[PDB]
Amino acid sequence: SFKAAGTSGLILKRCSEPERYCLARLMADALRGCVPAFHGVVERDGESYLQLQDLLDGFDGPCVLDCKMGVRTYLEEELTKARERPKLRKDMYKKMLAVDPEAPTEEEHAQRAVTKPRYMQWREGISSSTTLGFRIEGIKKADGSCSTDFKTTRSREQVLRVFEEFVQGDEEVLRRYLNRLQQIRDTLEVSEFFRRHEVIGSSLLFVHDHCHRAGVWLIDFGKTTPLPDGQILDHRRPWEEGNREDGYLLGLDNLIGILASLAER
Ligand SMILES: O=P(O)(O)O[C@H]1[C@H](O)[C@@H](OP(=O)(O)O)[C@H](OP(=O)(O)O)[C@@H](OP(=O)(O)O)[C@H]1O
Ligand SMILES: Nc1ncnc2c1ncn2[C@@H]1O[C@H](COP(=O)(O)OP(=O)(O)O)[C@@H](O)[C@H]1O
Ligand SMILES: [Mn+2]
Repeated sequence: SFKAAGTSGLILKRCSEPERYCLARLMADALRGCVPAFHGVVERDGESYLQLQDLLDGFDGPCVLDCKMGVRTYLEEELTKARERPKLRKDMYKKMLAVDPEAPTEEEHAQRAVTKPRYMQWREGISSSTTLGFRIEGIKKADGSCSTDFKTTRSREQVLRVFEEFVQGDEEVLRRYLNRLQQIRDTLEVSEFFRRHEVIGSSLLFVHDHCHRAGVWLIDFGKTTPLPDGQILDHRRPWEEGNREDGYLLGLDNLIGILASLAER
Protein backbone atom coordinates (compact mmCIF):
# COMPACT_ATOMS: atom_id res chain seq x y z
CA SER A 1 0.00 0.00 0.00
CA PHE A 2 3.02 2.41 0.10
CA LYS A 3 4.56 4.99 -2.27
CA ALA A 4 7.31 7.61 -1.81
CA ALA A 5 6.27 11.20 -1.07
CA GLY A 6 7.61 14.30 -2.78
CA THR A 7 8.64 15.74 0.58
CA SER A 8 11.54 14.79 2.80
CA GLY A 9 10.52 12.74 5.84
CA LEU A 10 7.09 11.58 4.59
CA ILE A 11 5.65 8.48 3.04
CA LEU A 12 2.37 7.92 1.15
CA LYS A 13 -0.07 5.17 2.05
CA ARG A 14 -3.12 4.10 -0.03
CA CYS A 15 -6.15 5.90 1.48
CA SER A 16 -8.89 3.83 3.09
CA GLU A 17 -11.92 5.38 4.75
CA PRO A 18 -11.81 3.86 8.22
CA GLU A 19 -8.05 4.63 8.49
CA ARG A 20 -8.47 8.15 7.30
CA TYR A 21 -11.26 8.77 9.76
CA CYS A 22 -9.07 7.29 12.57
CA LEU A 23 -5.88 9.27 11.83
CA ALA A 24 -7.76 12.60 11.82
CA ARG A 25 -9.27 11.78 15.18
CA LEU A 26 -5.92 10.62 16.61
CA MET A 27 -4.10 13.83 15.68
CA ALA A 28 -6.42 15.53 18.31
CA ASP A 29 -6.34 12.76 20.89
CA ALA A 30 -4.08 11.83 23.80
CA LEU A 31 -2.57 9.23 21.33
CA ARG A 32 -1.35 11.92 18.94
CA GLY A 33 2.32 11.24 19.72
CA CYS A 34 1.95 7.46 19.70
CA VAL A 35 1.02 7.27 16.01
CA PRO A 36 2.62 8.57 12.78
CA ALA A 37 1.83 12.24 12.06
CA PHE A 38 -1.04 12.47 9.57
CA HIS A 39 -0.80 15.52 7.28
CA GLY A 40 -3.84 15.08 5.01
CA VAL A 41 -4.72 13.19 1.82
CA VAL A 42 -3.07 13.80 -1.60
CA GLU A 43 -3.79 12.73 -5.19
CA ARG A 44 -1.15 10.88 -7.27
CA ASP A 45 -2.07 8.47 -10.14
CA GLY A 46 -5.70 9.67 -9.96
CA GLU A 47 -5.43 7.95 -6.57
CA SER A 48 -5.75 9.27 -3.00
CA TYR A 49 -3.03 8.67 -0.39
CA LEU A 50 -2.57 9.28 3.30
CA GLN A 51 0.35 11.64 3.73
CA LEU A 52 2.24 10.12 6.75
CA GLN A 53 5.38 10.68 8.74
CA ASP A 54 7.96 8.08 7.69
CA LEU A 55 8.71 6.52 11.06
CA LEU A 56 12.12 5.32 9.80
CA ASP A 57 13.37 8.81 8.94
CA GLY A 58 15.75 9.84 11.70
CA PHE A 59 17.09 6.29 12.22
CA ASP A 60 20.46 5.07 10.82
CA GLY A 61 19.88 1.62 9.21
CA PRO A 62 16.74 0.76 11.18
CA CYS A 63 15.69 -2.64 12.49
CA VAL A 64 11.86 -2.97 12.40
CA LEU A 65 9.48 -5.35 14.19
CA ASP A 66 5.70 -5.41 13.51
CA CYS A 67 3.52 -6.78 16.28
CA LYS A 68 -0.23 -7.26 15.48
CA MET A 69 -2.16 -6.31 18.61
CA GLY A 70 -5.30 -8.00 19.89
CA VAL A 71 -6.79 -11.33 20.74
CA ARG A 72 -9.09 -10.95 17.80
CA THR A 73 -7.90 -10.03 14.28
CA TYR A 74 -11.15 -9.74 12.30
CA LEU A 75 -14.32 -7.67 12.69
CA GLU A 76 -17.53 -9.33 14.03
CA GLU A 77 -19.31 -8.30 10.82
CA GLU A 78 -17.07 -10.79 9.02
CA LEU A 79 -18.76 -13.48 11.19
CA THR A 80 -22.16 -12.25 10.03
CA LYS A 81 -20.94 -12.20 6.44
CA ALA A 82 -19.64 -15.76 6.69
CA ARG A 83 -22.97 -17.04 8.00
CA GLU A 84 -25.33 -15.30 5.55
CA ARG A 85 -23.07 -15.44 2.47
CA PRO A 86 -19.69 -17.22 2.67
CA LYS A 87 -16.88 -16.52 0.17
CA LEU A 88 -14.63 -19.54 0.21
CA ARG A 89 -10.95 -18.74 -0.07
CA LYS A 90 -8.82 -21.43 -1.66
CA ASP A 91 -5.60 -19.63 -0.64
CA MET A 92 -6.62 -19.40 3.04
CA TYR A 93 -7.05 -23.21 2.63
CA LYS A 94 -3.60 -24.42 1.26
CA LYS A 95 -1.55 -22.90 4.10
CA MET A 96 -3.57 -24.80 6.71
CA LEU A 97 -2.51 -28.09 5.17
CA ALA A 98 1.10 -26.73 5.35
CA VAL A 99 1.09 -25.59 8.97
CA ASP A 100 -1.27 -28.43 10.10
CA PRO A 101 -2.55 -31.10 7.76
CA GLU A 102 -5.22 -32.29 10.28
CA ALA A 103 -6.50 -28.67 10.74
CA PRO A 104 -9.12 -28.38 7.99
CA THR A 105 -12.37 -30.23 8.45
CA GLU A 106 -13.39 -33.07 6.19
CA GLU A 107 -15.70 -30.47 4.48
CA GLU A 108 -13.11 -27.73 4.12
CA HIS A 109 -10.90 -30.24 2.27
CA ALA A 110 -13.76 -31.24 -0.11
CA GLN A 111 -14.26 -27.47 -0.63
CA ARG A 112 -10.45 -26.97 -0.67
CA ALA A 113 -11.56 -23.65 0.81
CA VAL A 114 -12.28 -21.91 4.13
CA THR A 115 -14.16 -18.81 5.43
CA LYS A 116 -12.29 -15.65 6.52
CA PRO A 117 -13.14 -15.75 10.27
CA ARG A 118 -12.26 -19.43 10.35
CA TYR A 119 -8.89 -18.87 8.73
CA MET A 120 -8.18 -15.93 11.04
CA GLN A 121 -9.26 -17.79 14.22
CA TRP A 122 -6.95 -20.61 13.37
CA ARG A 123 -4.00 -18.07 12.82
CA GLU A 124 -4.85 -16.59 16.21
CA GLY A 125 -4.63 -19.98 17.87
CA ILE A 126 -1.34 -21.36 16.45
CA SER A 127 0.38 -18.05 17.22
CA SER A 128 0.34 -16.05 20.44
CA SER A 129 -2.73 -13.93 19.61
CA THR A 130 -5.42 -15.99 21.35
CA THR A 131 -3.42 -16.63 24.53
CA LEU A 132 -1.20 -13.47 24.91
CA GLY A 133 -3.20 -10.96 22.86
CA PHE A 134 -0.56 -10.09 20.32
CA ARG A 135 1.70 -11.69 17.76
CA ILE A 136 4.87 -10.98 15.94
CA GLU A 137 4.24 -10.53 12.21
CA GLY A 138 7.58 -9.61 10.71
CA ILE A 139 11.08 -8.31 11.21
CA LYS A 140 12.92 -6.08 8.78
CA LYS A 141 16.54 -5.53 9.21
CA ALA A 142 19.42 -3.28 8.98
CA ASP A 143 21.38 -6.12 7.19
CA GLY A 144 18.66 -6.22 4.47
CA SER A 145 17.23 -9.42 5.92
CA CYS A 146 13.44 -9.71 6.34
CA SER A 147 11.40 -12.49 7.82
CA THR A 148 7.70 -13.23 8.30
CA ASP A 149 8.35 -16.75 9.49
CA PHE A 150 6.45 -16.42 12.81
CA LYS A 151 3.17 -18.25 12.17
CA THR A 152 3.71 -20.72 15.01
CA THR A 153 5.45 -18.40 17.42
CA ARG A 154 3.09 -18.80 20.35
CA SER A 155 4.56 -19.43 23.79
CA ARG A 156 5.76 -16.63 26.05
CA GLU A 157 9.28 -17.88 25.78
CA GLN A 158 9.27 -18.18 21.92
CA VAL A 159 8.11 -14.60 21.77
CA LEU A 160 10.81 -13.55 24.22
CA ARG A 161 13.46 -15.23 22.06
CA VAL A 162 12.37 -13.35 18.97
CA PHE A 163 12.77 -10.01 20.80
CA GLU A 164 16.11 -11.24 22.31
CA GLU A 165 17.37 -11.79 18.77
CA PHE A 166 15.83 -8.52 17.48
CA VAL A 167 17.59 -6.28 20.09
CA GLN A 168 20.93 -8.13 19.83
CA GLY A 169 21.90 -7.46 23.47
CA ASP A 170 21.45 -3.66 23.30
CA GLU A 171 20.32 -2.85 26.81
CA GLU A 172 19.67 0.81 25.94
CA VAL A 173 17.29 -0.09 23.11
CA LEU A 174 15.48 -2.53 25.23
CA ARG A 175 15.24 0.03 28.03
CA ARG A 176 13.93 2.67 25.68
CA TYR A 177 11.37 0.27 24.21
CA LEU A 178 10.05 -0.53 27.63
CA ASN A 179 9.89 3.13 28.69
CA ARG A 180 7.99 3.84 25.44
CA LEU A 181 5.51 0.97 25.95
CA GLN A 182 4.83 2.01 29.59
CA GLN A 183 4.07 5.57 28.36
CA ILE A 184 1.87 4.20 25.51
CA ARG A 185 -0.05 2.02 27.91
CA ASP A 186 -0.67 5.14 30.06
CA THR A 187 -1.89 7.10 27.10
CA LEU A 188 -4.18 4.34 25.85
CA GLU A 189 -5.76 4.07 29.32
CA VAL A 190 -6.89 7.75 29.30
CA SER A 191 -7.42 8.15 25.51
CA GLU A 192 -10.92 9.16 24.44
CA PHE A 193 -10.33 7.64 21.01
CA PHE A 194 -9.29 4.30 22.59
CA ARG A 195 -12.24 3.77 24.89
CA ARG A 196 -14.67 4.62 22.05
CA HIS A 197 -13.13 2.34 19.35
CA GLU A 198 -12.67 -1.38 18.78
CA VAL A 199 -9.06 -1.62 17.64
CA ILE A 200 -8.67 -4.62 15.34
CA GLY A 201 -5.81 -5.42 13.00
CA SER A 202 -3.50 -2.64 14.18
CA SER A 203 0.14 -3.14 15.13
CA LEU A 204 2.85 -1.74 17.34
CA LEU A 205 5.86 -0.98 15.16
CA PHE A 206 9.23 -1.22 16.98
CA VAL A 207 12.10 0.67 15.34
CA HIS A 208 15.74 0.83 16.52
CA ASP A 209 19.21 1.42 15.17
CA HIS A 210 22.89 0.80 15.97
CA CYS A 211 23.04 4.29 17.51
CA HIS A 212 20.66 3.05 20.17
CA ARG A 213 17.76 5.16 18.92
CA ALA A 214 14.46 3.36 19.65
CA GLY A 215 10.77 4.19 19.10
CA VAL A 216 7.41 2.46 19.01
CA TRP A 217 4.22 3.64 17.36
CA LEU A 218 0.74 2.23 16.80
CA ILE A 219 -0.04 1.85 13.06
CA ASP A 220 -2.70 0.42 10.71
CA PHE A 221 -6.16 1.71 11.57
CA GLY A 222 -7.97 0.07 8.63
CA LYS A 223 -10.11 -2.16 10.82
CA THR A 224 -10.51 0.27 13.75
CA THR A 225 -14.18 1.21 14.14
CA PRO A 226 -16.22 3.39 16.55
CA LEU A 227 -18.55 1.70 19.02
CA PRO A 228 -22.32 2.39 18.98
CA ASP A 229 -23.43 5.56 20.92
CA GLY A 230 -21.82 6.04 24.36
CA GLN A 231 -20.60 2.44 24.50
CA ILE A 232 -16.99 1.70 25.56
CA LEU A 233 -14.61 -1.23 25.92
CA ASP A 234 -12.14 -2.17 28.71
CA HIS A 235 -9.75 -3.75 26.16
CA ARG A 236 -8.81 -6.48 28.65
CA ARG A 237 -11.82 -8.84 29.11
CA PRO A 238 -12.36 -11.87 26.81
CA TRP A 239 -14.02 -11.31 23.48
CA GLU A 240 -17.49 -12.91 23.13
CA GLU A 241 -19.38 -12.27 19.92
CA GLY A 242 -21.66 -9.30 20.69
CA ASN A 243 -19.24 -7.41 23.06
CA ARG A 244 -16.73 -6.14 20.40
CA GLU A 245 -13.82 -6.58 22.82
CA ASP A 246 -10.34 -6.70 21.24
CA GLY A 247 -8.04 -7.69 24.10
CA TYR A 248 -5.64 -4.89 22.99
CA LEU A 249 -4.51 -4.10 26.55
CA LEU A 250 -4.22 -7.76 27.52
CA GLY A 251 -1.75 -7.87 24.64
CA LEU A 252 0.09 -4.76 25.72
CA ASP A 253 0.26 -5.95 29.36
CA ASN A 254 1.77 -9.25 28.25
CA LEU A 255 4.15 -7.58 25.84
CA ILE A 256 5.47 -5.22 28.54
CA GLY A 257 5.85 -8.23 30.83
CA ILE A 258 7.87 -10.19 28.32
CA LEU A 259 10.18 -7.21 27.63
CA ALA A 260 10.65 -6.55 31.38
CA SER A 261 11.51 -10.28 31.68
CA LEU A 262 13.97 -10.11 28.89
CA ALA A 263 15.69 -7.09 30.46
CA GLU A 264 16.37 -9.08 33.64
CA ARG A 265 17.99 -12.04 31.80
O1 LIG B 1 -1.45 -12.55 7.54
P1 LIG B 1 -2.15 -13.65 6.78
O2 LIG B 1 -2.09 -14.98 7.60
O3 LIG B 1 -1.73 -13.87 5.37
O4 LIG B 1 -3.73 -13.22 6.70
C1 LIG B 1 -3.99 -11.93 6.10
C2 LIG B 1 -3.84 -10.82 7.15
O5 LIG B 1 -4.49 -11.24 8.33
C3 LIG B 1 -4.40 -9.48 6.67
O6 LIG B 1 -4.16 -8.51 7.69
P2 LIG B 1 -2.88 -7.54 7.50
O7 LIG B 1 -3.05 -6.90 6.13
O8 LIG B 1 -2.71 -6.68 8.68
O9 LIG B 1 -1.65 -8.52 7.22
C4 LIG B 1 -5.86 -9.55 6.26
O10 LIG B 1 -6.24 -8.23 5.83
P3 LIG B 1 -7.49 -7.28 6.31
O11 LIG B 1 -6.96 -5.99 6.93
O12 LIG B 1 -8.26 -7.01 4.96
O13 LIG B 1 -8.27 -8.04 7.33
C5 LIG B 1 -5.96 -10.60 5.13
O14 LIG B 1 -7.32 -10.81 4.72
P4 LIG B 1 -7.80 -10.52 3.21
O15 LIG B 1 -7.45 -9.13 2.87
O16 LIG B 1 -9.31 -10.70 3.24
O17 LIG B 1 -7.01 -11.60 2.39
C6 LIG B 1 -5.43 -11.97 5.55
O18 LIG B 1 -5.44 -12.88 4.46
N1 LIG C 1 4.24 5.64 8.89
C1 LIG C 1 5.15 4.69 8.53
N2 LIG C 1 6.44 5.06 8.28
C2 LIG C 1 7.39 4.11 7.89
N3 LIG C 1 7.02 2.81 7.69
C3 LIG C 1 5.72 2.44 7.91
C4 LIG C 1 4.78 3.38 8.34
N4 LIG C 1 3.61 2.74 8.48
C5 LIG C 1 3.79 1.45 8.15
N5 LIG C 1 5.09 1.22 7.80
C6 LIG C 1 5.76 -0.07 7.33
O1 LIG C 1 4.94 -0.79 6.45
C7 LIG C 1 4.40 -1.97 7.02
C8 LIG C 1 2.91 -2.18 6.82
O2 LIG C 1 2.14 -1.07 7.29
P1 LIG C 1 0.56 -1.21 7.46
O3 LIG C 1 -0.01 0.08 8.02
O4 LIG C 1 0.31 -2.47 8.28
O5 LIG C 1 0.04 -1.37 5.93
P2 LIG C 1 -0.87 -2.57 5.29
O6 LIG C 1 -2.11 -2.97 6.12
O7 LIG C 1 -1.41 -2.02 3.94
O8 LIG C 1 0.05 -3.71 5.08
C9 LIG C 1 4.78 -1.86 8.51
O9 LIG C 1 4.88 -3.08 9.16
C10 LIG C 1 6.02 -1.03 8.46
O10 LIG C 1 7.13 -1.86 8.17
MN1 LIG D 1 -1.16 -4.82 8.44
